[PDB]
Amino acid sequence: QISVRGLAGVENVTELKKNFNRHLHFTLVKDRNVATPRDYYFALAHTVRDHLVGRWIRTQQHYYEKDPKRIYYLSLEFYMGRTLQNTMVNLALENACDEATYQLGLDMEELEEIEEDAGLGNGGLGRLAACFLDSMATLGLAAYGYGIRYEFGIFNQKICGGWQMEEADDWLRYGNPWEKARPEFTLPVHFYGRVEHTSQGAKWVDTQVVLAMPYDTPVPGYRNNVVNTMRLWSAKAPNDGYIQAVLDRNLAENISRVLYPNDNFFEGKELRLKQEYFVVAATLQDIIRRFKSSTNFDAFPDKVAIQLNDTHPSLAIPELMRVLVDLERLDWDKAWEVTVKTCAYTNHTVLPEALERWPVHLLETLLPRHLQIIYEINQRFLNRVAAAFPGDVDRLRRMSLVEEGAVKRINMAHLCIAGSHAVNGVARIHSEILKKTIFKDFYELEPHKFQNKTNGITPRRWLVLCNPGLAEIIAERIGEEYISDLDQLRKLLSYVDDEAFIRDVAKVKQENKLKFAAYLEREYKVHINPNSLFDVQVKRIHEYKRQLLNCLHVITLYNRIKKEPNKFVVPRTVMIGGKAAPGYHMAKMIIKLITAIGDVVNHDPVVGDRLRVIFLENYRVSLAEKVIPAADLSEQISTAGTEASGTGNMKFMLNGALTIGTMDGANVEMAEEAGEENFFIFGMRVEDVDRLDQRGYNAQEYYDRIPELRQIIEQLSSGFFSPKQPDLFKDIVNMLMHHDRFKVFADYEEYVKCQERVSALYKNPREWTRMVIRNIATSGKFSSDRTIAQYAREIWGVEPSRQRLPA
Amino acid sequence: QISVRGLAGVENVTELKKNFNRHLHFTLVKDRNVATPRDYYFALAHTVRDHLVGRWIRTQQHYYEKDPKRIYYLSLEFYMGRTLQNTMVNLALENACDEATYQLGLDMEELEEIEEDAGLGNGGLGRLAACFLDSMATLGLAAYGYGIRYEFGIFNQKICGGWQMEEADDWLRYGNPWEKARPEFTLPVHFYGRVEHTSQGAKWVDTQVVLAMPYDTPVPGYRNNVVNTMRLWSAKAPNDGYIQAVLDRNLAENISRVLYPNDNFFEGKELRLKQEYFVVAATLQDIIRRFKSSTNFDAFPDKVAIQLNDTHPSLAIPELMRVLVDLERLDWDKAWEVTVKTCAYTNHTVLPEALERWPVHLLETLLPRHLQIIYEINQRFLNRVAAAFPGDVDRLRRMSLVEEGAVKRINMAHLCIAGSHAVNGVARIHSEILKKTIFKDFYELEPHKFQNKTNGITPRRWLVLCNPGLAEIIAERIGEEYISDLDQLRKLLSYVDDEAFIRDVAKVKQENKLKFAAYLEREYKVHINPNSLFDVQVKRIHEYKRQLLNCLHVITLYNRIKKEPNKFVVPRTVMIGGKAAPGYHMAKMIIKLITAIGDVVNHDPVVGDRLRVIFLENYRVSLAEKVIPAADLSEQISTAGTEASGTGNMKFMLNGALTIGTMDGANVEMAEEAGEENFFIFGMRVEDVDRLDQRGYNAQEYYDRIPELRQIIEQLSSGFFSPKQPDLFKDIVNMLMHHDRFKVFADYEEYVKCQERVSALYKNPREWTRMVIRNIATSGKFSSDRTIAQYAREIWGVEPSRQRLPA
Ligand SMILES: O=c1[nH]c(=O)n([C@@H]2O[C@H](CO)[C@@H](O)[C@H](O)[C@H]2O)cc1F
Ligand SMILES: O=c1[nH]c(=O)n([C@@H]2O[C@H](CO)[C@@H](O)[C@H](O)[C@H]2O)cc1F
Repeated sequence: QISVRGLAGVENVTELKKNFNRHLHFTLVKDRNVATPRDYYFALAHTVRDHLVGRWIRTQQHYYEKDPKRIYYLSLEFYMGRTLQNTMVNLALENACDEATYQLGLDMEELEEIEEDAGLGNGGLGRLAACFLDSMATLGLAAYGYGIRYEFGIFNQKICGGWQMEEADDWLRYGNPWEKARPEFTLPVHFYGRVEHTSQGAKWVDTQVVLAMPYDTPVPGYRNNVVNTMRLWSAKAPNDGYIQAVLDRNLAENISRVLYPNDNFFEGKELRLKQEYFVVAATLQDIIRRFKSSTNFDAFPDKVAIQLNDTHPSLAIPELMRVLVDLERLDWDKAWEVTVKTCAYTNHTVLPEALERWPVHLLETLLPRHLQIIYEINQRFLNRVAAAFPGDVDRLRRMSLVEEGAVKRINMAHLCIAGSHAVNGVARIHSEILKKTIFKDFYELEPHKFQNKTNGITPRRWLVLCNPGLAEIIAERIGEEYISDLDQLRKLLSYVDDEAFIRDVAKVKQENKLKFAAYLEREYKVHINPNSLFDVQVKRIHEYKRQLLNCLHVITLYNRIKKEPNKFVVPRTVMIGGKAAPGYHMAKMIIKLITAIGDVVNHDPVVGDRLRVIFLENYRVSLAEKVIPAADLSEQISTAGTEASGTGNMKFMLNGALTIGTMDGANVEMAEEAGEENFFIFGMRVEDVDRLDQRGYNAQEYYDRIPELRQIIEQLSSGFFSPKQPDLFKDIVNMLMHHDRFKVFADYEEYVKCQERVSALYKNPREWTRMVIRNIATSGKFSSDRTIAQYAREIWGVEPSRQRLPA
Repeated sequence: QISVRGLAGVENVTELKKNFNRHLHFTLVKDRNVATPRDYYFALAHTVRDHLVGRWIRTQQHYYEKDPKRIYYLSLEFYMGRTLQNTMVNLALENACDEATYQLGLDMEELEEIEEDAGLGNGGLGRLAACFLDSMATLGLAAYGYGIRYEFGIFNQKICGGWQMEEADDWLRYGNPWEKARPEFTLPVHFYGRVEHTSQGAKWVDTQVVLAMPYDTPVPGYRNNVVNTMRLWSAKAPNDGYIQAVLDRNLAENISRVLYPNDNFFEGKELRLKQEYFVVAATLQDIIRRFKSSTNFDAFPDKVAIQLNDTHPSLAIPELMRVLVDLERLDWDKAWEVTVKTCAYTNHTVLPEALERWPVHLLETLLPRHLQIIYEINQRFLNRVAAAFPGDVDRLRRMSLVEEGAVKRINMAHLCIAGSHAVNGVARIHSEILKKTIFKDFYELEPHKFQNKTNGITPRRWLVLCNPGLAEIIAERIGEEYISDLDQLRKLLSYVDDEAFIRDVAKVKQENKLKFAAYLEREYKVHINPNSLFDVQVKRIHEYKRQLLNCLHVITLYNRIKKEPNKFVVPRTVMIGGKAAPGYHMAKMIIKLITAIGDVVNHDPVVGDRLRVIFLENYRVSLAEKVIPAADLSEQISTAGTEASGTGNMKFMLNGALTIGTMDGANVEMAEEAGEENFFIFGMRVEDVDRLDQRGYNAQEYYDRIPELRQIIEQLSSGFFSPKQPDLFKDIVNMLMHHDRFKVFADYEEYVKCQERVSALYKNPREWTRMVIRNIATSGKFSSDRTIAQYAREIWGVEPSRQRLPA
């Protein structure tokens, strides 16, 4: 049907069909008369998977022969989403499978909706890991994703009377056709025990053994016949009341049972620390094993790169020391040189509550050898500080990996900087903040370690896959090469005055909005006007992200309609979606406020279809693939300095939404690429927030001087949005008034005014669309292909390659 | 190579080979250079499984069309063993696969050794279920095995310093290629709650829900293209600290985690009762569902047969009442008629400690509605007794399903008799004992319910599969038809004086003994003379089975050698094997005694290679397939009246071992078939045991009057077999002397003397072999094909059929 979805060869369609029937019969053990759509999805999934394995086997053997440097991406999160369409896209099978299934009398699109998301992550950090693997494979890097195969991913979100309800995400109920269990590569991981000192060194003894069993998932590059591997570890009990002893095996296997659902919040639970060690211990053994199959650890760093996705796998550092010193008997200094040269650290946040700070009493019990190694790392590190800044005792307490207090803690960030040759932030403003604020001391000591690597998203999933209409019209004008070289979108800049392109861009947007409006009605009985502006904020619910600021605007528009009902307003559908961490009380209250606003606004007859507020339930990767292409306005309104980068922002820029946002994270670079005129910037810059903090933030001041704001607060307090529970929202008002760490009132005025400028441009479809084109055309920098090329050249020391392997 | 293993067609071998390579590549994702033997086994297993599915699908559809009466075999145990060779045998693929793998440069036999046993049973009762499914399929019955898919089967037995050690049997570590998960047929099972009474009837409410997910395993008939189904249920938590709530899902799923390892011993644990209800509830829903796809329950019994394998699924009876009365709203009497006409009960033991007697307080909490139904069943039943035997109040307490006492108990056997149209024992002597002793009352009330169905074993696994040499030489003389009509072995009786047959029978036995001797050395470093008589006792360790009697004989031979070293004795290798239930202290002591005897006897230089005592570790189905064909002497020495049938006994008769045994269980019928002259019978009959009990059993009497016995006891007490722990065996001696329920001393004299008659016949190879031939020739009755034909015609009301379905 459409050009970018590849060829439907006569030979190929016939082959796809007969293999589909072979799998329905032999793999699923069904005939055409009893098969349900789920059987059909599985038969297709098994058919497409057959096209991978040849390439998978060839790619792994090719690395064995050429022995290139290997990249190891360690992450507790891999937010993968669905695999089927992504695989078809990267293999050029999409039209072929469309044809093949059509001739069998099936709809491939309704088959794709049966696949469960692999929701093995929380949000941005997890999804960055997924975009990264795709880009690494597309760039021919000999790269491995390593993580935990969680039995339960992020919870499924239900809304009940406006409140979030959590359900276990049982994503493996029906099997996962994409993975291959490799029980033959199972490895022991140790916990507890004690340290013995002998003549020939320290010995870690009397340990509890948990087995790590690997599952391999293929990761295909874009049309280059490279298939890399994501290896995920599962916890298994070793084989040594009888009944009770058998039942208690589930204690050891609980390690890989469930993903922790905090995003941007640290929780010091033991099961979490076990998870962190488990992935690090099993992975390092695998890494070392692979290195020995090609005595001499001097070359280790020329053969191995280990990237740490936040501090979650920070134990990689003392684990590598442990193996090198205790088991391989290298001296301390030589082992330490290998370690630093091997490891690199990526920071994703500056929020203090998000940083991992592990109680010494936990590490002592669980990992007594690792604590000793850490104390020694600390002593030697602090001796370098003392030597470089003599007499500066304050520096020494600030820089210590050990934080003193009523409970002693290890600062895992400090550990990562000390044991890594490179530390990077994820956007230029965020990397600057690291050097000026929380890592200033470390930067002054080792300025060469600090780098920027601005985040990116994959144009395969985030354009070609979710938005075939837009990719198609682009390909008509400029060709197909941009899919793996997103800088070429800049050519689109010569079509900004082209009348036919303007209509085509606007046509695709209208189509996406129609389709999504129909999805809202069918799957959720929700009833929206597709001619309204689609105002969307989707991301995890967190105070720093300021869904509340969005809420206040929404209430302002409603109060403006009620004051002057017969006046023209540009109609909006305001959509807010995201999950709250189960124990984050405020976050849960925010969700309830949003639905409470919808209860009132959506059933007011005076409003009409001019204002709708929808809470988008169970936001996840596969929902983002649907709502992003449908969006007109992208909301990125975090208090300046708090959002390290953002990646949703890039997804929307790429898909023809305009951005309203603060000068925060990657927003700064997007606006710089598109031109500030083509972006709706508002609010405090980082410098302004700083000024407000020195002086003191008094929210009362904004309440006294802004009648429209006062009215909103009065409505919240008086029970206007909760008639049965008049005092339901007193926590929010109290917080907004007395301890708002994120200064929601300070940006309110400039936000509302900036929002009027958006409504104004939207009244002029032609000028709206030309601004869209200028965004899309300059979104090229935000390809994860660019990001990974920079990691490769500036951190890992490997050259990317766009060359095809043969089939 | 050999005729009974089928054709190796040129077309077939070429096809098997290319499918093997397809699975190695696409299913296992390996190339010929990295594959291990386990990969090779899996590729073969996936290839052979492809030949089943066509037939599997056709068989299930054929039943849908013809709508025959369905047989439902309910069992908590299915002792399956390995599936690969059995599948090849039943499909005639064995030579073809042998050729195909050979040409690929593989040894099929070493590939077969990689398959784990499905050890989903304890011993005899579990294995009878497995033989039954094979026979049902071979006889074209529309039959379903229903049970629990245990995550851990019977424990793996390790011997450490002579003591049993238990290891979790993790049989699914590497996957099970034979099963097909059917998550689409998942069903809710209820526990706890309470009973509400309304106007329209009783309602069971506030229940905990556990989900039952089915796994289908194919069961192929012998060369008839029938493939039936064994459906096994797995426990799953429903989807509704967050972390802790997710972790606690393992509480509900524990139901199907582990098989209880007691054989012939009841343990009243709650997890066991949950297991029993779970299989019964999920199965009955499936049964009822299937019946509705073809309102009117009058025809239910013409469409459904439910067989209860012991009392383990006795809850089938009140569950069926519950559904029929509470959910389908039929009146009590009509529902009860349907129930009785549907259900039938098989008893497997008369040992009082083995009978299930469930505390009312457990049933009350766990299954409060079922208890009410049981009380009502009891009341109405006792009214029929009272009416038939007026004034007999004693009968009424004896017959009650409710046993009075300090703790009230439900007698599950009494329930099964009341709710069943047929009750059967498993050998003629056992069925007679039921009518005269423990079920006398019930027999007097309803004499027509009581039947015999003498057990059998499948000649496919138990001859063709494990003993291809013997099957081959039989097929040479009499053809192949006997494999599915074992009565034809009677033709062999005209070869008893044939010189060539005599040499061939003896040749096969020598070959089996050589092979097994080499297995003992390779896998266990054990060092035996293959020219010695192979004296084997293999079965679970239980006092009633009298491994101890065997022990005393062994010690007697040793003391006879030491007394007169230079005298000729027929050399023996005495092999004893079996598992002990983990909490059965005595049973564990017996294992230690056996190895203690081996420690002394095996390293005495005066003994030479004249007497060896070996403990066969980890006895299980796949070990029985090896040792049975190698046996000369089969030991079946249970105290008369205690072994209901036995089935090992039949395995040995079939494979050319002679039997030494008591007139117990099926021993009586075997000796009757072969002629008493061709059997080594000894010891008390049932009548003699009875006489001894009336008088009182005083073991002291045998100790005073038999010097050889006194010497053994003195040796046991003085520490002759335990020099470091002189008093190690005082529990055994104490038991033997003061409270031996099984009268080991009473049979000792006649046992020893009968054992001398065996040594005598063994000195004359020609006459030994002719007696073997007379056993093999009359072992036909003991085919499970005969057994099932009798169940079908006399209990289920269906006609067996030997006719082939088409391929
Ligand atoms: O716990 C975290 N979870 C999370 O998703 N991140 C995000 O990581 C993303 C990837 O770098 C950033 O774009 C984003 O600004 C940042 O909040 C940062 C964390 F620290
Ligand atoms: O718990 C039991 N386990 C067991 O294996 N059985 C056996 O069941 C076999 C099958 O009927 C009989 O041959 C045998 O005599 C009998 O002991 C009987 C029981 F009651």
